[PDB]
Amino acid sequence: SGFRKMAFPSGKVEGCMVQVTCGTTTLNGLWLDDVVYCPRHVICTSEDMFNPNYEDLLIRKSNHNFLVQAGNVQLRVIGHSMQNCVLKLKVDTANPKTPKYKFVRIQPGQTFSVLACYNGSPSGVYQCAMRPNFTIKGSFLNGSCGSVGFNIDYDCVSFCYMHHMVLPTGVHAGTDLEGNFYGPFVDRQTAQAAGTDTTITVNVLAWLYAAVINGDRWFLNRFTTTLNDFNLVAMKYNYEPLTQDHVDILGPLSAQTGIAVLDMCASLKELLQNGMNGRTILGSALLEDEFTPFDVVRQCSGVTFQ
Amino acid sequence: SGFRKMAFPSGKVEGCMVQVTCGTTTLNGLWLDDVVYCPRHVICTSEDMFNPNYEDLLIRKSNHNFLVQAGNVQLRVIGHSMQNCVLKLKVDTANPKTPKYKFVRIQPGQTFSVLACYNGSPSGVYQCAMRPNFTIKGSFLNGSCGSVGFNIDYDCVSFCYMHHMVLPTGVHAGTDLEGNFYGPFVDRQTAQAAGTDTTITVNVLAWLYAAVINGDRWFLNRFTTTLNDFNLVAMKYNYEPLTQDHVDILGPLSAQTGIAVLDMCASLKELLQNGMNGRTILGSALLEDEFTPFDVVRQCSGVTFQ
Ligand SMILES: *C(=N)[C@H](C[C@@H]1CCNC1=O)NC(=O)[C@@H]1[C@@H]2[C@H](CN1C(=O)[C@@H](NC(=O)C(F)(F)F)C(C)(C)C)C2(C)C
Ligand SMILES: *C(=N)[C@H](C[C@@H]1CCNC1=O)NC(=O)[C@@H]1[C@@H]2[C@H](CN1C(=O)[C@@H](NC(=O)C(F)(F)F)C(C)(C)C)C2(C)C
Repeated sequence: SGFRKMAFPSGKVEGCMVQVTCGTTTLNGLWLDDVVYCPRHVICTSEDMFNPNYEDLLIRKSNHNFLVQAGNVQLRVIGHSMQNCVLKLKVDTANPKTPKYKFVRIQPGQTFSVLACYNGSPSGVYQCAMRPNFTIKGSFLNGSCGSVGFNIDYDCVSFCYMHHMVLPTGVHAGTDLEGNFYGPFVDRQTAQAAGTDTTITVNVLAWLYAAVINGDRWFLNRFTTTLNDFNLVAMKYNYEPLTQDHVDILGPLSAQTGIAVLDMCASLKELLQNGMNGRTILGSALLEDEFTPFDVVRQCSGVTFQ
Repeated sequence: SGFRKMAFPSGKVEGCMVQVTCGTTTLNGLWLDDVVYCPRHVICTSEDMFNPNYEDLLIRKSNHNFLVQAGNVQLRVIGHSMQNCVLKLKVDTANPKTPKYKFVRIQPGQTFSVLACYNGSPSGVYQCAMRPNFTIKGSFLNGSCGSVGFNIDYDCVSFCYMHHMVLPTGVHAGTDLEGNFYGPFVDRQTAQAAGTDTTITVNVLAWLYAAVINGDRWFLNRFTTTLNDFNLVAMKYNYEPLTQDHVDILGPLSAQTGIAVLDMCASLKELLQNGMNGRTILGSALLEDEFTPFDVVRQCSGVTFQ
């Protein structure tokens, strides 16, 4: 009963957040085993930010220059290295709260939870999607860098995002946990803009299945369509092309509801061409594209985590 | 930058969730110090549900009849009692992860985070409001009872909701942690319906301030209004009356933005009378009423928790 934007429980990630200070710059780090991962611009002064030479700035730091705090406890740094846009600080204490974890690089259209943090302390949790233009629509303030995005699978935390910056129009950009940016962005205070975004078609379809499961069925029409003819219509509305891989991922929801994917595609086609006529779907007056097929299955089936 | 529906970090509550089984009925419980709190209908069979005599059903239970599991560890029950609609099971082990906490009864219009759980294991977290008709718009499945709602203030978890049932139209009903229902509902499988709901005016105003803070300002008009004349208009649109207490609670946001509350009221008046004309505010095509003034301040100022 009901359908909500739902984040993963954040406790396993909360137990990994620390504060990292270098000079007067402070941000968040992620403490897993005996390594703290954080954005490399912790080593920048305000003026370094416009054209930083991170390798040069790091040459002039030693271990003791990094103040790492886990709650009230300072963690002694005993080694450091740079990997793309992330700093790795080896500390002399392994985090006893380290969960089973993976570093993953997610694909555009996939979702994750963000644990927004300031000064190593958690503020809140929310769900995001990696947009097709490789930005995310987050909520971040000064000092939020190093906050991470993640998914959970049973007991395993898959970390997929570390926060680095905000772009014009207010969308956000960051890296995977190997320090490689999503998209064509750099960690430098320089003129940068997101490309034009697109609507994540497979997710809109997932959310229409969630509507059917939850009893909101008014938009279901009596037609079908071919994949080619659907994509011709969707392209005009700045929807991303629907692939056979997308069709296959929708299979569980199609099987559960008894509505063929291409039938749902015909109903979406009508919504795009005619609008929703003042009506809502699952309480929204716009079509929602930040629920994946798995998000819908997980919420409508009550999948839990260890 | 950005504005999202944001839940509190759930870790402090995750460390309190357990599974409670009596006979063949299983639901979630909340383990604080040496007491487990859970919905009393854990003691009901399926047929007991329609007209249960909870006092009679509990007479025929003893401590050993309650199987309480915290992960892989069974907790021995050494005492039990009923308080309104909640069962309290004394166990022989105090929860070492008990946070500082309070039991509070919230008022209609206030928000909280829900940690949805199944079989004592967390599934996800989302933000809800206590509706003026004393229901909540949650997302719950079979076995979700005993999931709790809460707010956090620094290090203190204020528990305010325990989940018990779903009503027609799919809205949800439950109790405070003293077992007293919000609203005129009973924990019995009998014909019950929520009263007509109303829109939480002070929260819509809070969210318009959040829009201004985040740069979405198109709806700001050049007028003001009196409190009386605003409430005459709002009443027609099923908005709850705006009180002086509400005006006072909006004061921090008014001071931050330099927009007097009654000026924002004039802009809301225009939105109600004319609509949004295809435009969005903070990405939504409807006016949002499940952010409190404090929710907005907490998100736009980066308040963290210990
Ligand atoms: C990390 N704590 C912050 C997070 C920012 C701050 C406000 N909202 C956020 O998401 N990261 C930064 O301040 C980064 C950082 C230098 C400057 N910066 C920016 O986000 C700037 N953006 C850009 O320069 C642009 F447009 F290219 F993205 C700023 C103008 C300050 C918003 C570095 C190393 C990129
Ligand atoms: C607790 N695990 C469930 C949570 C429900 C289940 C599906 N979605 C939810 O939120 N609680 C119940 O099943 C409660 C419980 C008996 C029956 N019940 C209901 O929610 C029923 N609702 C009502 O009878 C009504 F309309 F009055 F609310 C049901 C028809 C099964 C949905 C008790 C003790 C009320």
